[PDB]
Amino acid sequence: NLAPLPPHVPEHLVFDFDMYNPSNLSAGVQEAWAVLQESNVPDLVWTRCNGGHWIATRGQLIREAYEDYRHFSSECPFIPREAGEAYDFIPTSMDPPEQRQFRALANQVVGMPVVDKLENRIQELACSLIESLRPQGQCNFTEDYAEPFPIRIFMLLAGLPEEDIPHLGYLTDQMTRPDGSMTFAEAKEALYDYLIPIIEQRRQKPGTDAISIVANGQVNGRPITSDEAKRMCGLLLVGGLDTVVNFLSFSMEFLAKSPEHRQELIERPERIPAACEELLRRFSLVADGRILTSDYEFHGVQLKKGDQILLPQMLSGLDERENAAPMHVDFSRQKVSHTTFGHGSHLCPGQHLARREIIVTLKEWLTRIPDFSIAPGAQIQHKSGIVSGVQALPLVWDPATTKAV
Ligand code: HEM
Ligand SMILES: CC1(C)[C@@H]2CC[C@@]1(C)C(=O)C2
Ligand SMILES: [K+]
Ligand SMILES: [K+]
Repeated sequence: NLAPLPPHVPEHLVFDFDMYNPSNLSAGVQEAWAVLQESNVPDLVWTRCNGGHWIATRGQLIREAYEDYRHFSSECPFIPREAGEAYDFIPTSMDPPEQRQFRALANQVVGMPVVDKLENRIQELACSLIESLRPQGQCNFTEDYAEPFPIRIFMLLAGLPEEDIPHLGYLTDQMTRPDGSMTFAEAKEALYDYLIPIIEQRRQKPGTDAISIVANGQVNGRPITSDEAKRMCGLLLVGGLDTVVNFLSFSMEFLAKSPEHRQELIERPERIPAACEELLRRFSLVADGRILTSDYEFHGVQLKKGDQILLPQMLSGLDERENAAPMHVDFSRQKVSHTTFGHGSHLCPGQHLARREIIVTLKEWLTRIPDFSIAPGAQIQHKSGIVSGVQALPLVWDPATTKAV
């Protein structure tokens, strides 16, 4: 459904892209977003979908906008406006200078010290999961590996019972790829409602887990509050449950379709980190945005105070003006340009955990199950949203071609 074009928005710039159901979805979700970068399309368009908002279609604009928090505020970062307005997660709903004291804390609970401490656990789980599936000669990758591998590590990191995963994952899905069953507002409130007693408990009896660290944390050297803690913990939950999960599925689908790429990594495993970066570019999956703080002309376009602008992190790296042949996966790409983990002061702090989980997955899978394919006839469907994803991924393989390692 199309919202009436506001008086200030030039009609020639109208491109009715729907970020939650793009027209060319069947071609692939990155492919469907890439329609915004065909030859006839401007750098900055207005869609009347989802309440009406701007979309920057090119990496140069996306980067510039994320650097300029003065004009492009985090305070309303989701589309539609209702979701953006209800979105009060910490730190991402705050701009500098206010954001900063909270980000230091959030950066602590997922940073490299934490990851290295988890390295053994991550290793064991991946190998455990994969070795289980190996003689079976088949799996649904989304539920057999893509979900349980990162989620179990996160739940472990957070100190939360795995029993809760189906609920918490439903809530997170609705915030990024809504069913229609919940508003972002509703799902956010439910996640907050879950966390409240848990935070009170961790404050009374301080522990070593991510939630204890936040809940007992200090900001600017002063006591974080219960409300502040809730707002920060909920966001970590979203990060921990709905990013790597989805990226893993884009990567494995591709690897399942590309024997030559799998061979590359089988023969020269030392390339796996590079392959990781390139997959992060090619199958980049996040797209949120900002809200105009005041009337502002940006690349010859008059933006009005209150306007929302989608600034798709996904698109920077698929921009042919950043990467030649951007839809080709080249593990030896010399300059792998992307903004997959964001750009500007909100740049992802969990990226180290993401890379670790990615590289470990690539390394343990190809070592044990080097030869696999998509189940015959399966027509893989993607889903689009704040964070895009893969609906289902049935893999098959011959057990006789595997290695117990
Ligand atoms: C492939 C995996 C991931 C991708 C592609 C990704 C992407 C992003 C992007 C694009 C942003 C910026 C959002 C904005 O500017 O509005 C962001 C921020 C953030 N991410 Fe990641 N993320 C991933 C994994 C994770 C994980 C595993 C965690 C935590 C366990 C996490 C936690 C966070 C947090 C807390 C922020 C907010 C930082 C701030 O606002 O200062 N992310 N991420
Ligand atoms: C857009 C994000 C990936 C980033 C971390 C989780 C997420 C959904 C947010 O709300 C901020
Ligand atoms: K107009
Ligand atoms: K808000």
